[PDB]
Parts: sequence; C-alpha cells; structure tokens
Amino acid sequence: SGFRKMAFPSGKVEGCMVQVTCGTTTLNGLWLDDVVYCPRHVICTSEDMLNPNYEDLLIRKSNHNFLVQAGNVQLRVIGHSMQNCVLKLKVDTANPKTPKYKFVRIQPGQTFSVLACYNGSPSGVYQCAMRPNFTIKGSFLNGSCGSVGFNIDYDCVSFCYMHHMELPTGVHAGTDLEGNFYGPFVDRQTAQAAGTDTTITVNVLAWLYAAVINGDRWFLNRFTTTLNDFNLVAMKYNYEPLTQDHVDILGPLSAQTGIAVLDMCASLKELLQNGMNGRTILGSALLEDEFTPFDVVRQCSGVTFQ
Amino acid sequence: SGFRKMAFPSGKVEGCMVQVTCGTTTLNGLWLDDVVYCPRHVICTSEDMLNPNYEDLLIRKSNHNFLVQAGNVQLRVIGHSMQNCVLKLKVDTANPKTPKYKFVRIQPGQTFSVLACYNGSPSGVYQCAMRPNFTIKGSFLNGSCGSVGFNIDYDCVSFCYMHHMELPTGVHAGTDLEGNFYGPFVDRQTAQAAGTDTTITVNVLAWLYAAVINGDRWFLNRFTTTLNDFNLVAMKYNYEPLTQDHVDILGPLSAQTGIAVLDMCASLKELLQNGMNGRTILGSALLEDEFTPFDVVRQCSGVTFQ
Ligand SMILES: *[C@H](O)[C@H](C[C@@H]1CCNC1=O)NC(=O)[C@H](Cc1ccccc1)NC(=O)OCc1ccccc1
Ligand SMILES: *[C@H](O)[C@H](C[C@@H]1CCNC1=O)NC(=O)[C@H](Cc1ccccc1)NC(=O)OCc1ccccc1
Repeated sequence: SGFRKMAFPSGKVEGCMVQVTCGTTTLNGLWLDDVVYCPRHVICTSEDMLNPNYEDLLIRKSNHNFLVQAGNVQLRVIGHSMQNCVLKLKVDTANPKTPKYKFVRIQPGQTFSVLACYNGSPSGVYQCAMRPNFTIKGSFLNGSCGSVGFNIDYDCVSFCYMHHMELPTGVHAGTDLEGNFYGPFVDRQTAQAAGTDTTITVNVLAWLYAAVINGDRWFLNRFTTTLNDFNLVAMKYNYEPLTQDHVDILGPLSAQTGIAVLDMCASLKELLQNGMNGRTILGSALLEDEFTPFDVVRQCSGVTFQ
Repeated sequence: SGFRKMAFPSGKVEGCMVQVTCGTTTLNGLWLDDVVYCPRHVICTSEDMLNPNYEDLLIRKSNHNFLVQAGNVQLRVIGHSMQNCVLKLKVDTANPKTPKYKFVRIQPGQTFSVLACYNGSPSGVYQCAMRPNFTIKGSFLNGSCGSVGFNIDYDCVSFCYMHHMELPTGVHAGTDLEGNFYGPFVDRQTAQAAGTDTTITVNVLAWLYAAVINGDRWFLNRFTTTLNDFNLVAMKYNYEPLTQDHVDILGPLSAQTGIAVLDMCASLKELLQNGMNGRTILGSALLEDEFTPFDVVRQCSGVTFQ
C-alpha cells in the first residue's frame, strides 16, 4: 500500500537529451532518429528577447552555427528548419538510443513526468499536471529550456511538453513537440497573462478514491448530492465543472471501493465548504489535483513498462 | 525558479533490475557485476513467513532453484549465499549495464530516490526520506520487494535501500545492500513496533530557505530565538533536536538568503505554536521535512549527473 506522486522511469528519455548551442546561448535538445528538437529562442541574443523576429534571426544562421553535443559526440548538422516555436536540426547520425516514441498534445488536467536537464544532462524527474490554464508549476532554472515532459505506455514514450519559459509570475510555459504553445503564450520576454486557474475536480475525486483505498476515509460523509448541486459548489470554489464523462472515467474506482461518484462528490462538497479542520488526507493538508484517475489505477495495480 | 520534490534520473538503476524467482515467490533483484542481490525471503512460502528459519530454508535450495530473468536473458546461477537479510546469487555473466556504484548505509533524515519495480520491470520513481524511526513512507504493492533506493553523485550510483516489507501500520521497512535492516525490524510476518517518529528539523529549515529563495516569505518574523529556547519548542512538537552541526550545514543557505539560522528558527517556532492560518508555503499547507539542505542547494543550483 501507500500513495506517492510518482514519475515515470526516465531512462528512455535520458538517452535522448543533447546539448544545443547557437552563439552564446546553450540549452537542451531532444535527439530522436536523425532530428534534434529544441526551442527556437536558442537563436536569440539578450536584446533579441523583447521583440524577436524569428524568421529574420534564423536567416542569419547556417547549419554550422548549431553546435550539438551528445555527451561528447558531435552530430554534424546537415539541415535546419523552424516549425512553429521549435527548431528541428537534421543531423548525420540517428540516435542509437531512440526509444519507440510519439508526439502527443495533451489535454489540460492530464499529467506527465518532467526530466529537468541542464547543458544536455539530466538533473531530476518529477510528475505534474497541465493546469486548466495551460501552465505548469515546475522547477526550472536558467538553462533548463528544452527539457521535456512525457508519458510512457509499456515501450512507447509519448512526448508532450518542451519547456520554453518562466512567466513573471514564476509559473512555467512551453510547447508540444510540434512547437505549438500550450495556452495563449508566445516566446517573447514580455509580461503575459495566464488567466484564472481552476482545480481539476475529476483529479481530486480520483485522489479521494486513492485515499479510501489506502485506509484514509474520515472524510466519507453520510450525505449524497447531485451533479448540478455539486457543480454549484464547484464554481464558488473555482473547481472545473464535473461532467458525466468525468463520472464515467471514475467508474472503475467507484466499482473497486463501492462508493458512488456522487457520494464522493458530497464528501468533496463538505470538504470545500468546511475545510479539513487540521486533519490530513494521504499526508497532505490540501485537496490534491495532480493525479488523474488513470494515475490512481496505475499506482494501485502496479503497471510496469519498458 | 520553482521548487519540486525531485527524484534522481533513474536510467542507471533501470538497467540493473532483474526478476528473481524461487518456488512460487517472484520479486525484484539488483544485478551488479556478476552478483544479483535480493531479499532473502524470496525462499519463503506462505507458512514460512510467520516464523522462518532462514538457514534451514536456504539449505533446501541449490543454485538451479533460483530463476533470474533480465528482461528475457537468463543468468545461470553458479553460487549463492546469505548475507544478513539479503541473498547474493553469483551469476555467470556480468551485467553489461553495471554503473559506477557503491553500497552506503544512510543516516536517518537523509533522502533518496526509490525505483518501484514489479517482476523486474521499473514502474515509477519518487523521492523520500529515511524517517528518524528508520521507516519510509513509500508506495509498495505486492511484488515490489527488492526495489531499491539510491542517490547519484555525477556518475556513481550509491545504493542505500532495498525494500522488504510493509508493517501492519502500512509504513515500509527494508535493509541496506549488505542486508542489515534500518531500524529494529526483522523479516518476519509479525506485528512490529516502529516507535515514535519525529520531524527532521534541519530539513524543515532547509525547506524554509528554499521557500524564501522562491519568493514565499510571509512566515519571516521580526523575532529571533536561541538554540536552547527553540529546542524547548521542538520537543513539545516532536521535532528532532537542532544541533550546531545542523546550524553549520545550513550555512550556505544562510549566506545566500542573508537570514541567520536562529532567525529562521524563530519563524519556525511561531509556525509551530500558531499554525499556518490557512496559508501555504511552496504549495503545501504543512511543514515539509523530506528535503535535506543539500537537496535544496542542488535544486537551486541545477547540479547534473551521468
Ligand atoms: C531557458 O532555459 C530559461 C528558463 C527560465 C529561467 C528560469 N526559469 C525558467 O523557466 N528561459 C529563458 O531564458 C527564456 C528565454 C526567451 C528568449 C526569447 C524569447 C522568449 C524567452 N525566457 C524566460 O523564461 O524568461 C524569464 C522571464 C520571467 C519573467 C518575464 C519574462 C521572462
Ligand atoms: C514484497 O513484495 C511485499 C511488499 C509488501 C506488499 C504490499 N506492500 C508491501 O510493502 N512484502 C511481503 O510480502 C513481505 C513478505 C515476507 C516474507 C517473509 C518474512 C517477512 C516478510 N512481508 C510483508 O510486507 O507483509 C505485509 C505485512 C503487513 C502487516 C503485517 C505483516 C506483514
């Protein structure tokens, strides 16, 4: 038993991390087959950031201006192009460590593992959620740009996130691996509004089921509620609306625990209206929302990979 | 910026995980050079658990009774022995993926990453602390035994923990890689007392420095205190005594932030006596104690490995 915020094993992704340098800027790249992917602002100087014309800046670059380091191997760059906000460098050697992989654009509320890297070398791995407002609450220092987020399904790494920037509020923003930002953000050093975040209600419910499975059950009340009545409470507390699709997704956890979803909603309603009164649930004094229903099922069924 | 509970990149450890079977029992083993390490209770049946005579049980086994699976390769077992609570199986092939490694026995309050595994295959990775009472609060299902905890220093994996059991209270217990349990525990399916746990005070202070570094600073008060006066508060709240060795370890964080350690103790005193009043620190509504001072320095200096 026990329940922890667990990241995927990172070895498959470690073997794909390279160092990309163009001018004075060095960041991380992702090396799959004979292509290296990285944020296009690798070509920006200091002045360039406030108002970059990426097309004009890229035209001043040729293949030999991009230095790509894989540990200590050089890839020769034999072509380059810009795809949205990512640069794709064609190299002369396919990564011998390329895992089975896919590029996916995840939905808000979904979770993934981040392999934080600096100068092309992995530093650490942690799990997090794409917020409803398309930011992530990560741990990214200078040089972490180009670090990736991912999920694993048996042998297949599904890359979904590449890190580009920290907003002036200190939250993090980035793209899918086709270079399209999540959210309204642009790769410009300007102040940018993330907008109101909300709590991922279906994830909180999944975590409450995780808690029941693991013996923590004081919050189970002797009430039930309806969808419309619960959702009335959700909007007051900035929780995202609960749909029947959400109810269906919680089904297996409902069947395992013998607790109807709407009964669990009534417990969450009373938690939201009356607080936790200094108690804890799975070791936290807050309602946790970065576990999907699949995260929970996977953790207490012990699904493995490689 | 940002601060997250970060595990080490697990790739170096992934390549060492094997499946060990003896009779009906299958668990994880750790394959380094030509030796495989695993919990000795792999030789136990169901009845054996309550009162195992490990010496007598092991004598009924020969080399060919141990089935070792590395993905799909067999190691031939050419020798076996029991070292404290671990079994060491000599195999005919050295692991081609053996990292630079060491066996270390960690101190209570130190942290490490766990690579949770089932049937020899990695499932997930998370960070945690050896509690003062020599348990860990992990996530371990049936078949997770033999999963390891570890730290990395550049290229060297320092193995410090192998998982053996869940106590009836649901916390977790295990050994170093020489097979000596952390704590008073034995590998017997009996009820066993962990004893009173305490909060790792020096880790809480390191995390408060992490918070200041990352903009969270409401808790900084206009008080100071002394060691003896703070420690008086610590014992009332089951915090481990703060020593000058602890103060010295917090020095670099003191110098970075410009906050004397005893000034931070006075903030922690008022947090302990008056609660948090519904505020949060680095996203948590509780005082976090599973970050060492070195964890904090490493996270906000971006130290890398391999
Ligand atoms: C890239 O490694 C780095 C990662 C930052 C530093 C600390 N935390 C992070 O997530 N980010 C950057 O340097 C980029 C650079 C850039 C260049 C050209 C166009 C857009 C961005 N930007 C960035 O994160 O700046 C921080 C910031 C904070 C507040 C307002 C503006 C910018
Ligand atoms: C090994 O994979 C397994 C891991 C447990 C299961 C769920 N969570 C865990 O950490 N543990 C065991 O099966 C061992 C077996 C054993 C055999 C011989 C001597 C000692 C132990 N024991 C165990 O964890 O049992 C759980 C338990 C709970 C409460 C009281 C006694 C035992």
